[PDB]
Amino acid sequence: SRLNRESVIDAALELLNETGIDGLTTRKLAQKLGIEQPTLYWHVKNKRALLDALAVEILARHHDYSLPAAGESWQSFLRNNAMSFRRALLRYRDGAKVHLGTRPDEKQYDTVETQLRFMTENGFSLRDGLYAISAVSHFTLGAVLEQQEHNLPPLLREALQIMDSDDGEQAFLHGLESLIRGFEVQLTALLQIV
Amino acid sequence: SRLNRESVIDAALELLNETGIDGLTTRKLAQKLGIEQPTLYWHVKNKRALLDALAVEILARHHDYSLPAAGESWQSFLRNNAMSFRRALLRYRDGAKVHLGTRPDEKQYDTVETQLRFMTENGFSLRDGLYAISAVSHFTLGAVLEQQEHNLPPLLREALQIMDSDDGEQAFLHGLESLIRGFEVQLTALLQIV
Repeated sequence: SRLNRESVIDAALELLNETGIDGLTTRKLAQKLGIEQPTLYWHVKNKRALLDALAVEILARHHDYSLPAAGESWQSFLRNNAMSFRRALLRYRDGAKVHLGTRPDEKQYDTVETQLRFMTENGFSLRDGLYAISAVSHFTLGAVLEQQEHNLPPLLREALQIMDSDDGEQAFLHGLESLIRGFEVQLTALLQIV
Repeated sequence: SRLNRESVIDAALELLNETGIDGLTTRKLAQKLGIEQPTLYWHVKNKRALLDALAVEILARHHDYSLPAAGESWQSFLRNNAMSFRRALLRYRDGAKVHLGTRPDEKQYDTVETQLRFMTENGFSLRDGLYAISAVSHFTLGAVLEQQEHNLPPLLREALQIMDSDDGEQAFLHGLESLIRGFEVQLTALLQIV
């Protein structure tokens, strides 16, 4: 009903959009829900617990492309996986920061495992496959963060105007392709001086 | 002497390491300096002003490879530039977060301009050159952030052990190379279906 995981999180995500990750207090959460702080405490011990639940919920609820489809190329996977992660992180104010601050839940563990098994199955060593998975996450996280926080040099007047027109998807997608291709030339490289 | 840009910043960076970007208050800064809050206020109007000064100072003081060397390849530049940015951001607790939250200073503007002029001079369109500069920054920022904030699946026991041994430099450098190579195949691509 009013106080159970379901509503507590719905209300939390909603509150998150209203005041950001910093303005988010168990105090104001209690008020939004319309209950006394100790009633809330019983269900949510503190902000850390709250954020932890929001992070996994943000992903589960919106990172629909967390795991690959049988018969899909690793390139398509990493690409689609990165887009879904970005969109998921962008759905909520400070989403990226909420993610960044949470220690990976076991839901994420079986997820990474699968993805990693996938990469290895594509001729990727555990090391390089993990590196790839990480480079993609790192780059996606950095892009979303930059995007969520946000006299003139001539060239920049032009460059800037390309950032000021689109919402940063193009630049991300382009960078994404360059990232993926870097892995391609690496995989196909084997024991060569590539 | 005690209250001037010099010391105020030295003390701020030092305080930053002690309590992070969140624990950093003008109140505790005043106390560290040994003065009354209004005395401080005269020199630093607020936390935002403080952070702004710390961001540029963090970069100027430690991002020694901000601009290219005459006769250097764009690959070498982006690589060295990314490493210097990462090291700079890692010098101080929450360095990446301090950077993320600051609107680019004009020092950064002439810097980006130059770098952008460099890329164009290497056959890079303003668009793609900016994309490259951004992908590198985005990825570097994401890596440092992940690094600054931080039952077991079989494969992950191995993968994890490669993260748990090194400090994340290898994974970054590897990802960096894959990023740069993606740009190479793009530049050399021209009007081709690459």
